[PDB]
Amino acid sequence: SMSVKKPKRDDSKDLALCSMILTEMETHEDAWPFLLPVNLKLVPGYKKVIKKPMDFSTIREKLSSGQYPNLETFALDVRLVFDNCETFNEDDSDIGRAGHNMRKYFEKKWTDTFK
Repeated sequence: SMSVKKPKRDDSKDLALCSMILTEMETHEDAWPFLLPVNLKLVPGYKKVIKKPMDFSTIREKLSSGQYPNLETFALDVRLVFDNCETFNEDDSDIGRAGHNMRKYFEKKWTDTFK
């Protein structure tokens, strides 16, 4: 509250550390469905159904241009990528499996780096 603060957690390295994680996700072999924005002219249903499209290249551009105010807003956009994937893709498909694998990979790196 006013003039009552918990001790200052060091956040000076968060930007660098989120960038490293994002690099690791970009280079994973199962990243291919997520590297670029879904082409809304060429994929029927996507535009109407997925209210907030997100992909790794869009996260990279936001990160590089100071559009994440803190590490939680970064994790929210990564998780949105995988939540979108589950909304549009069956679990038993290559893309559906890719999303599960990438979410797992991310959540471990997130915990190991920050928690």
